[PDB]
Amino acid sequence: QPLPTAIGLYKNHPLYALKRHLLKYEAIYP
Repeated sequence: QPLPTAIGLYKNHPLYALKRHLLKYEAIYP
């Protein structure tokens, strides 16, 4: 499973995340 083929699958994904899918209190660190 290299990557899901759909962007919408990354929303609330247990293992993957996207910058556009970050919530108000969520951010990528580091």
